[PDB]
Amino acid sequence: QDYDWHVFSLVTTIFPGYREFISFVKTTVDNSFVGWDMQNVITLDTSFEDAKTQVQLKKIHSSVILLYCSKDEAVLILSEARSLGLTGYDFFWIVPSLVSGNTELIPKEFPSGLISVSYDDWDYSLEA
Amino acid sequence: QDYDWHVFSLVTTIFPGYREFISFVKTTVDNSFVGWDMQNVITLDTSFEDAKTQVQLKKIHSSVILLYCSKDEAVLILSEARSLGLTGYDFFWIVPSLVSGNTELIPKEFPSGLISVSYDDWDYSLEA
Repeated sequence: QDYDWHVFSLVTTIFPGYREFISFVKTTVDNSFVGWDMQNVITLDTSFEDAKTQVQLKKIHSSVILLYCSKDEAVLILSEARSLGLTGYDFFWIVPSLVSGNTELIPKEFPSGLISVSYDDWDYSLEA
Repeated sequence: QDYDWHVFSLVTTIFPGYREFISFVKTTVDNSFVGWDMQNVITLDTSFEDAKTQVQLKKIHSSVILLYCSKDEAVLILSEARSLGLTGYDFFWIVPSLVSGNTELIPKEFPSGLISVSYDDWDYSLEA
């Protein structure tokens, strides 16, 4: 909301905790007066099968995607979607802290520039 | 245009007459006022194994597809394209003669519903 991006479409794999995430994001959108244009949600029933996953990825007319999945699953999904043109100078992915794993293991399927919140690690030294 | 589809792509391959085919198509498109939407011109000519074919196949998103190939080239292209999903229930292929033979010798991998035009032999007999 702080950048005036009131439109998004999120895609979720079948990973523990998707129910709470989906329910919360559904409860917060309609209890807010910002006026979100929350578009279709996508749940990949079969992973990397392209039966319905491919058409599901194709039917994304928005620009901001709230992907939530595991690290390997996220890498695979980004690699698949890069060759579909869903990445560019205006294509904003945001992922939960789980995807933000190791601080020195950036894969080759990660586009240069993406936003993911995480717990403080650079500051708040262990002794403190 | 009689069915009012207008938007279409022009995926093809390397074969004699392809260049004049493309140029004539473009000139005929431009020299009228009905407003055809011209986009997604694909002229893959680098075998069928590299990433250029994959990205070219993924880029198209229209429902009207016009192909032009030579027999086995067309069948191989269609066998590759079916695995992407462009062969759903709302897509058309209007291949020009080429894969028509002189009988009902369609290849087994030709799915169904292929629109085509050809010379008449049943309303015109050799005796006439």
